[PDB]
Amino acid sequence: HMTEYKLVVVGAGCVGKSALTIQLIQNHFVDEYDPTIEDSYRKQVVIDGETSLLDILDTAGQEEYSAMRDQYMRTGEGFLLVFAINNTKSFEDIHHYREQIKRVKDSEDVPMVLVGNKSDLPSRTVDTKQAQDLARSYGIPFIETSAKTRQGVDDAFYTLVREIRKHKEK
Ligand SMILES: *CCC(=O)NCCCCNC(=O)O[C@H]1[C@@H](O)[C@H](n2cnc3c(=O)nc(N)[nH]c32)O[C@@H]1COP(=O)(O)OP(=O)(O)O
Repeated sequence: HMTEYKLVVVGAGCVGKSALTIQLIQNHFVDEYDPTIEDSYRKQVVIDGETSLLDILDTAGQEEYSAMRDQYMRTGEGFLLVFAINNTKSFEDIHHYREQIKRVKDSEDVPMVLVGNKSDLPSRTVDTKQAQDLARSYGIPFIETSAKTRQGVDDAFYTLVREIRKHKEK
């Protein structure tokens, strides 16, 4: 009838985790800190014919090694690993987030998608083939997004749902 999916968004400060969440759930964007994140946690949508409830867990505001972040990683069925294409440090941080999920889950088979956000901005510092190479070594897809123009937003979240379905189907 309906299927629920627990999706967790991780990544460094200001990469756009919350803006991506609000765009998906509310079809809304503002170029400032957006307090409507407090009301943006579930989207009901049909994906490939199936009525799906997407519950989005946003790690924004959590310390790097907090107990609530650990709970988020235990609960999540799939993870968006977000960096910003104009922030080199946020791309270098991706290894840490991947390792933290793998250790908390005690598994090497966790559904994940690598997301390069802020693709609408000029003067990038992270090149696509750098991210494509990383995603290949993880065995996961890579998707370029903009929370502002909505580029790739449905692609990123629905691709993660499809990865979860493949995992559940053995
Ligand atoms: C964030 C650090 C900083 O000082 N930025 C300078 C502006 C400060 C106020 N503006 C702001 O915080 O904007 C948000 C968001 O609107 C913007 N953002 C997010 N995604 C995109 C995008 O795809 N394209 C463009 N042009 N802007 C985008 O970045 C900041 C932070 O976004 P967030 O979701 O709050 O970040 P977090 O990962 O949840 O911490």
